[PDB]
Amino acid sequence: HHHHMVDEILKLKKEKGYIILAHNYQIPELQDIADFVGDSLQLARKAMELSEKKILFLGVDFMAELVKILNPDKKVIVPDRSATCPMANRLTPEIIREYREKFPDAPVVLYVNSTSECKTLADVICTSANAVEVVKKLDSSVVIFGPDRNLGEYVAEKTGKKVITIPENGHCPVHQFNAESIDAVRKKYPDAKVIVHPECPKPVRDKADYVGSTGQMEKIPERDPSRIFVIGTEIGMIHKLKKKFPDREFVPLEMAVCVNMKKNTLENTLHALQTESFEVILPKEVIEKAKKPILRMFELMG
Ligand SMILES: O=C(O)c1cccnc1C(=O)O
Ligand code: SF4
Ligand SMILES: [Cl-]
Repeated sequence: HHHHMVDEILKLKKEKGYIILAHNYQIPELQDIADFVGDSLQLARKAMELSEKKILFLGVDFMAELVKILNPDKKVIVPDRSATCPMANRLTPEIIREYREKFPDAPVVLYVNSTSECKTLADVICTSANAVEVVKKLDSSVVIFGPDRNLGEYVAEKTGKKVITIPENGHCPVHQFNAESIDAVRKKYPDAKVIVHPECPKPVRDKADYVGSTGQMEKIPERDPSRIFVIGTEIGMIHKLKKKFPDREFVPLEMAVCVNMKKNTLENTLHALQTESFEVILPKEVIEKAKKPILRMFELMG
């Protein structure tokens, strides 16, 4: 059944010239059939290097749209067109326009987990991995930041700059661990290092040894020799990590599952390659507009 499905997927992939890009939060079966697994930007950038012009993207809509923005002349298909980010969808163009009005000297820094429509209105895009570098390099000492309040406050702490978060209480449900969980693993594994996402609430960040994006997580065992790592993010990272460091132990801080990331399965992936749908299409003017704050991001980096 799974061999059945996987064999067919690996068959139709080669036969129809698709590259498969999976996000770190995908079920391990989909990570294993992917050509590259990574975070949002890493996958879009990799896609820019490829000679192939057909991409099957395994993640959520905004990420597939990011791939499309940076790779306009490539066919990008997703297996579940409803896979989306509810946090991102809470920030609106009306809210952006309201805050630019109130704070005209504050650049609009937009987190990558944001709608493409929102990107068109942003001054610069950022990721969890570069948000600190990006905001530090902007001239202004005050920024408008969205849609994640936690990442925004983390950026404030690290840059010393004033960070106006939008919308009200923008948060990712997957990363709302409680600090008690850290207290518990510390007693259970006294020599374990705890790594948590910057999207986590402040108490959780303050009690961890490391705060990092998924991409940063993947690099910490290259320099930290510890046997055991407690990982405070979506469960799919545990599989990525174990694969890259089979010599260490990776313990989820808690079971945390993104419902939308899990909408992608072997079955609907197979259907995607069969039908060559669903294609990610954006208006050309949306692409042209959203590219500006993304290119601005590359420039500051680098
Ligand atoms: O940019 C991403 O892919 C991303 C999206 C949501 C949460 N975390 C990450 C990460 O890389 O750590
Ligand atoms: S894991 Fe969080 S930040 Fe990523 S798509 Fe799901 S709700 Fe959004
Ligand atoms: Cl292209």
